[PDB]
Amino acid sequence: ANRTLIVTTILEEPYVMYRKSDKPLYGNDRFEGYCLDLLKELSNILGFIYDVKLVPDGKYGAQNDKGEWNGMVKELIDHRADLAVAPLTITYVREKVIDFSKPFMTLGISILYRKGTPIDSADDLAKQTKIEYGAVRDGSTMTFFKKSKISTYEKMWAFMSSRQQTALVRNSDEGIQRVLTTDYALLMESTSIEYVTQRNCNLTQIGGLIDSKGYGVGTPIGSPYRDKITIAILQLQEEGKLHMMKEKWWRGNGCP
Ligand SMILES: N[C@@H](CCC(=O)O)C(=O)O
Repeated sequence: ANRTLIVTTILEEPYVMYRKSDKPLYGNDRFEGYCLDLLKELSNILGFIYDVKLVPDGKYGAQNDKGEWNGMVKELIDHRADLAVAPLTITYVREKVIDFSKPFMTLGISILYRKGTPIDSADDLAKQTKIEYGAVRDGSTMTFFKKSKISTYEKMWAFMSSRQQTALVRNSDEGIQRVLTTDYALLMESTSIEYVTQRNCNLTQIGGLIDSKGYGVGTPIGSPYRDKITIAILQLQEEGKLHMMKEKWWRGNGCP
């Protein structure tokens, strides 16, 4: 039998979530969401079973001062996992160190805040001094600001970096709590904003999308699965299955 593939992933609504049950769940049965459905589809097409393992450090992945990576990216580089099936953003810096599939979903960074302010854009947000802002530590939004040569974004990075202890949150859930409970705006991917703002009517997107990019399945460089995965993703795309999966996990339809 084909060796069981090790899948690195991360908890993120509605991509990967704990299933609610009144009875014990083990292994993969503990999880549900868009990425679990994607895995079910991909594994059918490619002919494997798999073992879902949450990334031990709970990070997506970024490189430090010394050039060392962490998170799911590190798991792939170190061949601790065969695949990363998660909302893993396809970026230039990452693509140099792992092999991504073609994208299964598109998105862009935008702003999540409460309602009622005159802040209408990143420019507004960077200029004002009332509201703090940041991003998930060691994810692609953080790295976007870190690498930016756009003046407003350079300022925003200097600010986030200066206030890193507080401004850079552990995960999206903690960032949402910080938005709700303090004067803080979260720089968050638009698909995640879409999800949360249709469920919590106290939240809103501010401004438009600041960039445009995709989520892809990650594999270690040289993986024999990456191209097979790309082909499977395109099949699912063309068959309308990716669209259906998005409708299943995002619907409805929740706030004015
Ligand atoms: N999808 C991002 C994590 C979320 C974010 O950075 O806003 C990543 O792959 O690193």
